[PDB]
Amino acid sequence: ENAIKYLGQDYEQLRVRCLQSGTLFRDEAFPPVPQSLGYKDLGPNSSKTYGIKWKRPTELLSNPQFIVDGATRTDICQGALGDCWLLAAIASLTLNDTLLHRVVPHGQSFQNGYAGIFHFQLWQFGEWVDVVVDDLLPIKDGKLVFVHSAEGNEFWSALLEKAYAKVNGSYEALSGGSTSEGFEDFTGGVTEWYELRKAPSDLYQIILKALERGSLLGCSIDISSVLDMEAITFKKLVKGHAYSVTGAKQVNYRGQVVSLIRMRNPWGEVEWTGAWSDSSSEWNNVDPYERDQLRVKMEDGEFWMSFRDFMREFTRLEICNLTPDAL
Ligand SMILES: *[C@@](O)(C(=O)NC1CC1)[C@H](C[C@@H]1CCCNC1=O)NC(=O)[C@H](CC1CCCCC1)NC(=O)c1cc2ccccc2o1
Ligand SMILES: [Ca+2]
Ligand SMILES: [Ca+2]
Repeated sequence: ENAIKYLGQDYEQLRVRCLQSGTLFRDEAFPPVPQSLGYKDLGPNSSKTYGIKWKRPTELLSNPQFIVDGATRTDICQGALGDCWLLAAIASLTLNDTLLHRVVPHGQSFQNGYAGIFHFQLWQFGEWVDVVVDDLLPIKDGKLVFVHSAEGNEFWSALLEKAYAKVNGSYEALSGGSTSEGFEDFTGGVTEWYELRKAPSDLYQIILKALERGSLLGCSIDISSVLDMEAITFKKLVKGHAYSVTGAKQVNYRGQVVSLIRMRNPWGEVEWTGAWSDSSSEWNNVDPYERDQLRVKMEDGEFWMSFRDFMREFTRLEICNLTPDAL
């Protein structure tokens, strides 16, 4: 019920100590040094680390905020790191309000009570643990190098990504991964995998129920070989790339009931251009209320597809349920 302290570090104790001492926390466990960034691609002498510096948000802007207009999936915009699986897990997590509020302790701020330390809860090896970080973040050309919010002064997702790097020993360790790991590390649940070509006839209903329960869902397109990793298709889907599944709804359309599914590219941009895409003409033949409820004309990485097209274009689905045997 109460989280174990990762590496014995006590968030409240350290915060109060720094606050009374008039100093900012510096994390001995995960210091702002090259090793923290990485070892090969992000290694000490890699050109990928050119110009990277470590700065706290308070050393960057005037009024840095932890959470702005809520901690939501639009705050998850991938940086220069191969951790799409993890960022898709975070975006999916934001749809489960209870779990989101466990992983991200709200009420942390850069104002009252600030001592340069933040904390997060992660499910690790069968137990919840509390991971602290200092708020030094990798910056290049004045901007965050890795994950960032669409809101430039919002830092909760950057700090959560840093905490996850910390438990993995470096940012580079997060490059290339499996969405199921992030889902489970944020929920304590277990993921079931679906091969779309061989799915049960009621997969759409399974997806609806799972989204309703607050389960976490993701999807992806298989790669044919190494060199079509991250290939962008003609209709602007990305292969070998973790997407969050963020919604589903049936609408009346041309005399039939059509099932739609909504998903989000953790890039926060580059979307499907086919039927039910933000600017597609299908929305012209949908009820004006349902159109207003579902359709958002915004280059934000999130878009709708018909379930038929979803089944045609994507290859895999993952569903991470918290209590799969007790619904
Ligand atoms: C994401 O698409 C991503 O982060 N994209 C932004 C960088 C542009 C990554 C890209 C991947 C990262 C490593 C370097 N080159 C790449 O193409 N894609 C993955 O991480 C991919 C996601 C999974 C999610 C669920 C099934 C589909 C694929 N996973 C891997 O590439 C991967 C996973 C894994 C597990 C163990 C060992 C290696 C390994 O690689
Ligand atoms: Ca926000
Ligand atoms: Ca969109």
